[PDB]
Amino acid sequence: MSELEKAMVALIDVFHQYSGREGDKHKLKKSELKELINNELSHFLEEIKEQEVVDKVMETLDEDGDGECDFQEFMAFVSMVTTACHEFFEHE
Amino acid sequence: MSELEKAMVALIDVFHQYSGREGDKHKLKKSELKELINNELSHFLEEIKEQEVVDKVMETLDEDGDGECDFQEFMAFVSMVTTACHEFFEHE
Repeated sequence: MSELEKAMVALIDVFHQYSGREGDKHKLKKSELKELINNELSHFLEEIKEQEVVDKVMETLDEDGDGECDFQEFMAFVSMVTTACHEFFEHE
Repeated sequence: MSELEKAMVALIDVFHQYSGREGDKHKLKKSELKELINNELSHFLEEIKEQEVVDKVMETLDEDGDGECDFQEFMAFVSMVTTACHEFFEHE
């Protein structure tokens, strides 16, 4: 019930919004996952510095090597890109 | 600016709320991280089923083996516990 829970459920709210047309399976492809980064991580793109960290992400996604990326892989790639900005707390 | 961004910043808002007394370093200990699970993941605890997945988490945290857990390790342990409930979308 804390403010965080409100946002925890939101994450599902938005992850389902994109995959609500069928949701038949429970897997996401890198090609569609990237597009999600273009409209979901485009705002933080300004507050980043280790451009070389994001550079390896766009190469790690393109190098899915698995044919299908699950939600666990989305919560990780989302963290690296967010944590990529060392000391994000210093918002300025 | 999407509803998700609002929650992305919230995550930082709450992660900083606990570590605002000093924030001198940027590391979190497992002993204090666990306590965060007791007041941050206690709500979803009801919507879980793979009790054996959470069981290994409480053992993985206690087995930090690293002396200090960073924020990247918190976004991962938080995902497994959340994703532990296979098909969380089926909220009922």
